[PDB]
Amino acid sequence: SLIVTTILEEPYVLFKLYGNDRFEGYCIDLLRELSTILGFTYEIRLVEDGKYGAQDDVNGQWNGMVRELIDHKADLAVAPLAITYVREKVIDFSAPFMTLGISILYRKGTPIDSADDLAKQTKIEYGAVEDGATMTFFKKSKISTYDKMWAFMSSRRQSVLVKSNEEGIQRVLTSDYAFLMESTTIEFVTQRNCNLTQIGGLIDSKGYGVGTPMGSPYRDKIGIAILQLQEEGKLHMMKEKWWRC
Amino acid sequence: RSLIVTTILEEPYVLFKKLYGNDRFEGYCIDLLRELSTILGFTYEIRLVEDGKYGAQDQWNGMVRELIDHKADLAVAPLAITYVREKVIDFSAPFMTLGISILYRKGTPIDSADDLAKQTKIEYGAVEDGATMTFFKKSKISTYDKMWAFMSSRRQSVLVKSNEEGIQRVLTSDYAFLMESTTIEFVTQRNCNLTQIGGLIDSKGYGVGTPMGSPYRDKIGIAILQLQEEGKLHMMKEKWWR
Ligand SMILES: C=C(C)[C@H]1CN[C@H](C(=O)O)[C@H]1CC(=O)O
Ligand SMILES: C=C(C)[C@H]1CN[C@H](C(=O)O)[C@H]1CC(=O)O
Ligand code: NA
Ligand code: NA
Repeated sequence: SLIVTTILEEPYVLFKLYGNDRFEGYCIDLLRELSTILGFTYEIRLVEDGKYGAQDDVNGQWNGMVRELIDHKADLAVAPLAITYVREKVIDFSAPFMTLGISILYRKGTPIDSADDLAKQTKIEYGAVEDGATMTFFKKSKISTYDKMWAFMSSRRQSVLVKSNEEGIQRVLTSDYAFLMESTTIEFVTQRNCNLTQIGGLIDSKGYGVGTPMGSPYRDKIGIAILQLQEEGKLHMMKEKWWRC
Repeated sequence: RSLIVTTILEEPYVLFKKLYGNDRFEGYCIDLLRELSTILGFTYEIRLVEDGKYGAQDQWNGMVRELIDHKADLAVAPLAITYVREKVIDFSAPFMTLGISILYRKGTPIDSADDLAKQTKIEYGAVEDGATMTFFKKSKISTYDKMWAFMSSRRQSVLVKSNEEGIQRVLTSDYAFLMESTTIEFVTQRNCNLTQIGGLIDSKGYGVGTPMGSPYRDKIGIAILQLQEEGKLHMMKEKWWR
């Protein structure tokens, strides 16, 4: 039986009881499909510290699901966990089951048109989920524009970084603020808020993948089952199902 | 030890420079190989796959077979990451994302794959035994199953040996070519009378291939992720797609 770590994020994982019946969502459907294909059984556990996976700056310790895998406290991570260089250095990822990018969530009708338009001003504050792949992207970026956006963010950190996608969306809906956010979530959000839009194109390019501890014999099997799910159009069906202004 | 890298000629991924050894070659994949070489600290010799194939099971052939038998350490090419290939070799994280789509002439009523499947006047096909054809052959999706029904009975007349043969087919007859969206994009920039019909029919990536169990898999994956996040892969694509 596999211990599966995960986290609540709509519509990937949400509360529907006891055990695995507690949950539903894209990632739950995916987990089910993989289970069927590979013939394993599993117990789902929500990550204890409510984190995704970042390395702390003072000490070199990892948190979240990543840490969970690193420590072998979980066999798999199934969540909208971005596949990043930093993370890929300490755990293994399956082939991606979803492709996305960082982008801008904002109100419609403004002249803000791209990351650059944001970066060269201070009237409109902007931000990201604290210690998520996105913020980490801006923090590690050596691209002038994004480096400057990180200077701005890090200097105004206390009031422009947030603890969740929902908090950020609320920030956009209750103040002059632009939320650097993952595009799939954006797409989900703008279906439900008619005055929210994606500003500009995709700032980068990444995938969501299943996480395994480094050197896990399940990374490959899982990657293969995911590839299969993609080829037979299952993942697209799960997308339509969970995403359907 | 210098690594042996298997690849294959395909514009603009790998082409003969207009020389000896690695100097003979240029392209997006050669640039990529150079970046990987710098990041991971290795030297290499580039070799074109003898049988000139990517990799299909009849026994495997092409670059996949080269990897399986340890005749090469890496495959760097526009090699689609697929279920069937992944069961026998290891792919790095993808350096490019794409999908099967349709290359056809402009100005027709054809707007989708289903538009092709439901008629017979316009013929259509794909590279034989490549990832695209294999996609259709194995598909349970009604439209794609029908297109495959069409194609398998006409294997000799609608299937081609290369993207190039397919493009000339599109240009010289009433024919639609099922092809990879990145190559379609490369092509529609040089023949303004050609176009993509519809959107992407599936989703896949190209990855660097390594023999199953190779310790280079992870390091290469990490380098590709690094290249992606600093914008280098995108710059390489802009460079070669214009
Ligand atoms: C839901 C948030 C906290 C997570 C989900 N994916 C990103 C991650 O893998 O860290 C984070 C969002 C982001 O940073 O844009
Ligand atoms: C150049 C062609 C023969 C290759 C390239 N990628 C696909 C592959 O990985 O097999 C093939 C094309 C295709 O199948 O549409
Ligand atoms: Na890893
Ligand atoms: Na594999």
